[PDB]
Amino acid sequence: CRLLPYALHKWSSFSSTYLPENILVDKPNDQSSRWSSESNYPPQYLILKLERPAIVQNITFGKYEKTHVCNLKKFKVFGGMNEENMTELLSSGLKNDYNKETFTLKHKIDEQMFPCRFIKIVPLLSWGPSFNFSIWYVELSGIDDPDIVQPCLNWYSKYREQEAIRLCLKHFRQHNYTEAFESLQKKTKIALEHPMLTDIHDKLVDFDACEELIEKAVNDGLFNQYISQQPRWSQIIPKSGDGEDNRPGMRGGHQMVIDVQTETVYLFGGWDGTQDLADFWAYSVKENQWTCISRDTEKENGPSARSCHKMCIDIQRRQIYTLGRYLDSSVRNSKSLKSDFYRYDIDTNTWMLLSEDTAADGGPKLVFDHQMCMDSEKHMIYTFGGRILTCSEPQFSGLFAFNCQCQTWKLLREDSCNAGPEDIQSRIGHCMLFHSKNRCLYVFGGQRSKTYLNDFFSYDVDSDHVDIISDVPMTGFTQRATIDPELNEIHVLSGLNSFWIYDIVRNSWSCVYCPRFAHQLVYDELHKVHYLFGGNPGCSPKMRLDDFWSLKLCRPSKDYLLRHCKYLIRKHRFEEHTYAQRTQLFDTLVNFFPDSMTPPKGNLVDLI
Amino acid sequence: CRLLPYALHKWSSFSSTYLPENILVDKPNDQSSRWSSESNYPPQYLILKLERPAIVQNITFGKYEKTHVCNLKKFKVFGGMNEENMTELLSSGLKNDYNKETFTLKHKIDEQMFPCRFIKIVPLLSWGPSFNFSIWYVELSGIDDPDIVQPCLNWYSKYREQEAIRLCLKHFRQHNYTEAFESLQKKTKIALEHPMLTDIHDKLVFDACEELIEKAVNDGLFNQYISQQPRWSQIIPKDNRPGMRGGHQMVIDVQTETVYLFGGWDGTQDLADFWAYSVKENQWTCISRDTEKENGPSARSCHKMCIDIQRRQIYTLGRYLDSSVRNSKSLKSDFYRYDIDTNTWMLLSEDTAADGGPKLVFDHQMCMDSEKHMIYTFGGRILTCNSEPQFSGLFAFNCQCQTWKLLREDSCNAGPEDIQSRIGHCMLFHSKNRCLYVFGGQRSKTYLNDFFSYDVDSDHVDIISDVPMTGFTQRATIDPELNEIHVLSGLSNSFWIYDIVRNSWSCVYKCPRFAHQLVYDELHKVHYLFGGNPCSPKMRLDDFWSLKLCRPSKDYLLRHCKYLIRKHRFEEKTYAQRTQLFDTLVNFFPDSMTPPKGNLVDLI
Repeated sequence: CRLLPYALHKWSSFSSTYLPENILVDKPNDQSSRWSSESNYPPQYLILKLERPAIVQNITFGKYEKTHVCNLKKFKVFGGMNEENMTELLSSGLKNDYNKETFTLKHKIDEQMFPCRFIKIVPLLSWGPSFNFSIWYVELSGIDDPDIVQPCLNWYSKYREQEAIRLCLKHFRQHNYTEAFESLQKKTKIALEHPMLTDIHDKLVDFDACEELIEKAVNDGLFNQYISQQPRWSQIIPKSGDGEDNRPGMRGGHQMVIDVQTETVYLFGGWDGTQDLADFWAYSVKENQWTCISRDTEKENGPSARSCHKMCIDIQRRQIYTLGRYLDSSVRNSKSLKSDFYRYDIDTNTWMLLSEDTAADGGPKLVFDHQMCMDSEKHMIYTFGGRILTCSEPQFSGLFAFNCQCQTWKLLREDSCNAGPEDIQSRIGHCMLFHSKNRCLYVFGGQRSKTYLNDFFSYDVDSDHVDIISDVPMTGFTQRATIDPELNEIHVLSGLNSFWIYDIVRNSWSCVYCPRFAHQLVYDELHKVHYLFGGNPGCSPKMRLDDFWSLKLCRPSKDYLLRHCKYLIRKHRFEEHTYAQRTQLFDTLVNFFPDSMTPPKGNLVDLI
Repeated sequence: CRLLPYALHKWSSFSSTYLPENILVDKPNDQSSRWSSESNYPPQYLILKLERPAIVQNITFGKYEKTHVCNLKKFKVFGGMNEENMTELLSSGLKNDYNKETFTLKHKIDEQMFPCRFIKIVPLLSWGPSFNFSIWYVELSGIDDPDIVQPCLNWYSKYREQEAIRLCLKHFRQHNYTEAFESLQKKTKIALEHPMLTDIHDKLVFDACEELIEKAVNDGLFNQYISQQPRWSQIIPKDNRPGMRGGHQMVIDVQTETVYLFGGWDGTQDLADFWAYSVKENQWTCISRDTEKENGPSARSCHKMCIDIQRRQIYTLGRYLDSSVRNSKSLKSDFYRYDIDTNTWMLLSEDTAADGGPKLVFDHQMCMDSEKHMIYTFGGRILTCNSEPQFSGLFAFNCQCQTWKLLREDSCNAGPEDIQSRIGHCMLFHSKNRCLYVFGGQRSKTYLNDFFSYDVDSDHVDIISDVPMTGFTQRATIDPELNEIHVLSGLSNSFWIYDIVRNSWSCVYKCPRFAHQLVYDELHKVHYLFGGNPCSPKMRLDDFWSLKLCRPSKDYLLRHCKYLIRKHRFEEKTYAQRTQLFDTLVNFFPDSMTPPKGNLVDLI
């Protein structure tokens, strides 16, 4: 990080006694030792040239002894080996104080360092809006050693040459001027694309056999990304005083999870606005019939009436684990605050008290509005967040973990708000989902003491490492989330109903779309169906609703894409310069594959 | 200055291994080398104790090697030699950046230096509201040499003792416990009241006593009290009346007690009518229907002009011309002079630009100084025949030598003695200070909220500011007698006053119009508002008002004091009533001359 000497290459404009060269001297005790633009307008750039090309990492700015209006409230910096090929590096803003601020300029693209020779500083807005821009002293720091600058420049030149070679090869294939060009590209053995596309190209040179290759693409889910680049609402009517007796009653804040393997859903607990509910009901996806497992599980040695609790299920063990009970000061007491934890078997239909109090066994205390997720592999029930109920400063439980194979509790992380190297901040009202495919416990949302937290991070269950993703979609009063391991996505529905989705690999949120509050949402990835039940409508203060809504994803299934490709192939097969026309279908099909392995998306004719 | 050694004294709370002692050592490479509050609640602070008492000037805050959420988005600093009582010194917020910062703590009362021994840092908000506060490294800089700190302590202790003795003497004289209490003052050689106040109190302790305070009141020492202490009156003329017009100009002669109006745009066409309305006669007398017929200017609007009381002469310069009629020959910077005494016009200069004066400008400002007979013109966007707009800078024309001189050219680089040209601003000449106060204005659609002053003799510019904001059609005028700048704004009616002595903006009286003309009077205190259109383009408002300020006056205050004295004398026909009356009257005197406020019993 040695200092990089520089010389004033060019100046858009300057004022009297404020020549640009004055930026070469760090004299804070002199107001005349600064550059000053002729006028405050967009074209006020300043191009500095380095003695030799270097990787500029940080730029240090100096200010007057006191606050000055002409200080750059907003500015931008560009770097380029040539005066024309300028790429932005920083768009921050200087302080109005006299502190010598140093900023870090973008000097790495795709985790590859890139050098620069010309640095263009373009002020955007002075602190004094009507005043001219001014720079007092700029110091450039970076790696000026040729042994470190030449290799990266050579690497970038080779990358550009490879890109040009790929573009020319694709152009030749499109025009099919001559196959010898391939041999010309084979001399370097650096232009060949992925063999997956090579098989299709060879098939082009067979017409009907390519479907087999497409099947492989379906097997590996290559088109999934394309599917991610691409809803249906349905209010289910229960199958036939049976208007409400055949279906669960109106409730809010209940719990429910969907059994993907059994294609069934379960509904327990809830609040109807008048009295807490303890009924347990089941629903089938194969029909609209609703069945009541038990109108009151309390008499069945099961959980009593409760609201704002949590419950998860394990498909492999076909188990249901429930924890949490929201209460009130009038109800809270020594024995009413015990962190009861219950386990239930669907095959045997037996309710038993797994633990009278988790806190006694070292587990989490009685927490309401917490989050729970059971690992599909190790059957570990991780519980996170939720204000601890007590009869003072609010307390939030940390990230615990339960052992289904050993019936033991442990504390993975505490409620540490100091933002340590590996620290997790407990919160309430958040959405936490265990991505089994990636094996990461993602979590977002929540309200730390009604602060409306928006931080998003992922924690590894096995590596015991927490990775911060964002110190994010729109925030609502109540939000529910569901996981899509097969598509590696998270679908979030906000309450009083915005719907947002994003891809784990891409890490880019987006919005893709019945007012319900404190409702319940479950999701089936194999069927690609979200079920939204219950909630609170939001004239009187107290209401209740019993909604039966289902949402089907708008994305096309892999089978649908395969059928479309087969139909496209058959369209040309029925009809059967000809090779060029036939290549259109192959080019269209190649678009379905991910861009990572696909050839360049640009054409030389378009570029020219 | 130099680094001031210090050690941890107290901490409200600390989380885990992040002990407060880590604040001592700077180490951005280590995250643990920091302090972190147990939680984010109002009672979260830290206290640092210096090795010995010292005058801390600046505090240096360290940072982590990378941006951190726990960084103090907002915080406060207090200083005090006893942790029991502390006084705030800084209130700012660290930026979420890895670069070390330093701030200047408020450690000065007037020109004095206040030393401290205990420094309390209380974080308020973190960049992540959920996350708790955390401080990485703090370094205290200042003067710790005893040769400087000790005299400051001696002075501050002496001042505290002086205040205490003044208060006790005030209590004694209020209660008249003893007549020898003045000996205590003799110990300090300082009296709780000024010599005039002491003499008045001795005399009063009423026919002749009244004159003693009357002389002081006539001395003008009560101006501050009067300032420390609304009367719209639409006046109609006694055929002989003006017409609807916007952008006109008008001036007031207090000695002649009249208002001269000229110019204006009535929507259909420009105007050249010159009228002279006499307040005493309430007659809107007509001077001319076309000044050009009398060797005057043409019919144009959006111009400026000043009035010379000692000469009864009007100088007019600058006019607004449409872009279509904008021609090089037609855009000459005209400059005319009118002799109201003889009612004869004269052309000072057909084109002041050639003579060295400002080019043709509109929406500029002008003022006059009869002491030197110097006319100063500032602001105004220069008109050019059909680029970046150019604004004329400060100028100065010799009313006697007939010569144009430039004082400060348009300089937007914010130099030590640079004045930024602007349009729509308010520039006023303070004769008592022989200076020009400039506030408000707009520059290339960017509203200017900077207030400054420029001495016409010392040629020195003093910036007074970097709360009327974005106030279009703001017309202001100065009152040297009251030393107050009164401003009235309008839509693109809010009214404001500015006290120069205390440098304070006060809100008073919080018809709708714009581009109106206002004239202020300092002798009769009668201010007239005319013109200003407010919807249709041809709509205009030409109602004539007699705006006035509803507040006491020096004569009114003197009359009230005399009435109170007469009432007290009549009541006279325990003598604490006279003391109470004297104390009540003392409130009229300024704070500096007045004795300490309050009473000892109020604190005991």
